[PDB]
Amino acid sequence: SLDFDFTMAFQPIVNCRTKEIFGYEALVRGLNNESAYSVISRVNEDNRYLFDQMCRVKAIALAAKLGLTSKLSINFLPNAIYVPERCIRTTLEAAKRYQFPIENIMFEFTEAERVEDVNHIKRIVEYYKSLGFQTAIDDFGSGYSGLNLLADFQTNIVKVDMGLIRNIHADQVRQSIMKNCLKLFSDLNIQPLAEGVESHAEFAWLKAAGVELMQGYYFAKPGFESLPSVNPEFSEA
Amino acid sequence: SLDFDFTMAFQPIVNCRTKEIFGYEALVRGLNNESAYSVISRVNEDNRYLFDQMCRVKAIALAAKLGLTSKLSINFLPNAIYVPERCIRTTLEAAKRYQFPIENIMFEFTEAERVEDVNHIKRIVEYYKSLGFQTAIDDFGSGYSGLNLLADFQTNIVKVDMGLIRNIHADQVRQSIMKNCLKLFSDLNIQPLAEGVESHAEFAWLKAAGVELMQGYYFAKPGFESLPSVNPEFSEA
Ligand SMILES: O=c1nc[nH]c2c1ncn2[C@@H]1O[C@H]2COP(=O)(O)O[C@@H]3[C@H](O)[C@H](n4cnc5c(=O)nc[nH]c54)O[C@@H]3COP(=O)(O)O[C@@H]2[C@@H]1O
Ligand SMILES: O=c1nc[nH]c2c1ncn2[C@@H]1O[C@H]2COP(=O)(O)O[C@@H]3[C@H](O)[C@H](n4cnc5c(=O)nc[nH]c54)O[C@@H]3COP(=O)(O)O[C@@H]2[C@@H]1O
Ligand SMILES: [Ca+2]
Ligand SMILES: [Ca+2]
Ligand SMILES: [Ca+2]
Ligand SMILES: [Ca+2]
Repeated sequence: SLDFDFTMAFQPIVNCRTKEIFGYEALVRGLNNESAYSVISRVNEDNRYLFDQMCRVKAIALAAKLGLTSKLSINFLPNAIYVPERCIRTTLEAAKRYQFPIENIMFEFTEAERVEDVNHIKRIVEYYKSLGFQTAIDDFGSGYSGLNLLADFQTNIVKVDMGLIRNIHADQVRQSIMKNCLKLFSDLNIQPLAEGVESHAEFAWLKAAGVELMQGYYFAKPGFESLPSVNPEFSEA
Repeated sequence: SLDFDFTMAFQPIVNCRTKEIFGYEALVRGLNNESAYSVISRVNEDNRYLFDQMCRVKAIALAAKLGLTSKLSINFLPNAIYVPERCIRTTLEAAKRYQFPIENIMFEFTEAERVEDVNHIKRIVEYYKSLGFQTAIDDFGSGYSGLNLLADFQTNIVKVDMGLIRNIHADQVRQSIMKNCLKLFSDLNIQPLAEGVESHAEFAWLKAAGVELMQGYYFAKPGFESLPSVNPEFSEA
């Protein structure tokens, strides 16, 4: 091992149908709640492996210590894809010691560099799948993560990038994109998740369109080393 | 200025509904028909502007020389910096001197790098549209160019990346992507173009799916300094 230290924040994912917590996304934070990028910008090429392992262990240990009983979603470091199909060992043992079933752990994948890897990320997604992990395509529709990923493999979940959601209630173009992507997701039996929801107007539009899993400041900011509670305003029913 | 020289190849775009030629895409070649990548890899940052200009004029002058009477589609260099809206003068002047109507010239845009200065490509696209040029999103559904582009601006055409077309007659995931993307394109009144069509089987499925404009080796490989004719096999089927 370790060169610098950091901890985790947690942001709830809500099932807007049932009003229950689907899970929490783990997000790296500095020890004084500094930004994730501030932490990751300290990550270089010799850091990729060890930082990735600390990330998984810190999130799992803190989720366990906090008593999380729903799912834990961890960001997969995108350039940690050096084909080491046994470096998942550190993860499985971390889950064992913390009595956290692998099936309650979801890994979020993003393409970060255009170099039509697919098979490279696909080998990982299907391998993680074979171990019992849940998987998600993250930032779908943010330029990098796109249809090319969905053509060669399908995850349990697709997190729609928040740029596509912003002000969707007033944006007929964004409205058409989402409707046809939801029909696509349903055709591929993939569960959608609307990310970055900021206002009642977005949430209300996303919910009528059929999105159940949602995430964003409207429900709760991330909580430093905590499991935030959810705004009761949406859950009025 | 320039340091090296090059010329153009041309590949027909067919409208399978009208069975007519839509136009040709210009594709860079070495002076002895070397590959586009071999030529383009010679471009650095002090080359970008002048090479981008040389490309446009050579395509317009040679299409004129060859007697091209349909549309001319020119690849917009993805790293064509923050060029002001007055470097378009060279383009307009070449079109005029060669009596090539501006409305018969289409520019193809790809995202490449930096995912969030999509407001910049929007300014360029809307500026070119205002002058009368046709515009297209190239490589749609591959690594870089995706839904984020369609969310903030709409071009005349979207060229669906050939990775999504390959084997589409037998690939239910790809069939699902295209089906839902065609309905999206139609909602945005965007004309789709299926790129890289290689077999009768692919062409037949895309055509039954409603695609009119297509491009690929099935119809004709690019012609060095020439305008290829198109395989009569599609004009029957
Ligand atoms: O309503 C909202 N309106 C606006 N913004 C909202 C709303 N709701 C949430 N957000 C925000 O969405 C981001 C998290 O989602 P994302 O994964 O797409 O972004 C990246 C990526 O994950 C990476 N990263 C982070 N941690 C790790 C890690 O442990 N291992 C590997 N990579 C890691 O750096 C993240 C950006 O840093 P963050 O600031 O920490 O988080 C933001 C913030 O919470
Ligand atoms: O059925 C098929 N099966 C298989 N392959 C098929 C089929 N049909 C077509 N092809 C191929 O598809 C590509 C053309 O389209 P694309 O734009 O996506 O490709 C890039 C890019 O645009 C850029 N480039 C090229 N010229 C310029 C330029 O003037 N200014 C700026 N950038 C320029 O380098 C191009 C690659 O060079 P190429 O090898 O010549 O072209 C290929 C080839 O012909
Ligand atoms: Ca994420
Ligand atoms: Ca995300
Ligand atoms: Ca092109
Ligand atoms: Ca292309």
